[PDB]
Amino acid sequence: SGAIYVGNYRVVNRHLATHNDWANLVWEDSSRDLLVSSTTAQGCDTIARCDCQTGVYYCSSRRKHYPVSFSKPSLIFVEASEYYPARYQSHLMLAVGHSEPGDCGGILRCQHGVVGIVSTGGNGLVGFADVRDLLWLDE
Ligand SMILES: COc1ccc(S(C)(=O)=O)cc1NC(=O)N1CCC[C@H](C(N)=O)C1
Ligand SMILES: [Zn+2]
Repeated sequence: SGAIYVGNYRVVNRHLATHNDWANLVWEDSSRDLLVSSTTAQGCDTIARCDCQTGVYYCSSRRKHYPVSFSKPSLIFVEASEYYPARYQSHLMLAVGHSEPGDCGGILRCQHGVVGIVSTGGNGLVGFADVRDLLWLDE
């Protein structure tokens, strides 16, 4: 679990969005596993606007932060789950690191701010949904 809070927006994994997120929907994209909902309270997370390929992510299944080197956002094949059929997920960045399904939502950050959130994983792999291209999150 986990979300990004910026301006009057809440960014979460689409597969973990609540009834309240859908009732206050701003934008969603199944191909990216992202959903954005509106908030009444102001948020203070900063979104990175950069091309960093290194950062630190929060891993809730270990209660720890780990440094990672990750690939540039791309279309990556993701096996079927209870949430989606087998498909290419877009804007996904992979790295070597520990992740379990419940780790989705953990923030990936570089020195410029929030890069994305955990969205996929594998055996010794962790995948992050990029949010740096969503320029409208800042206006
Ligand atoms: C952090 O997630 C995992 C971590 C580890 C593994 S495993 C035990 O196969 O190594 C599997 C996963 N599960 C995972 O990638 N997804 C399930 C939830 C929806 C995700 C999506 N964006 O399509 C896909
Ligand atoms: Zn950066």
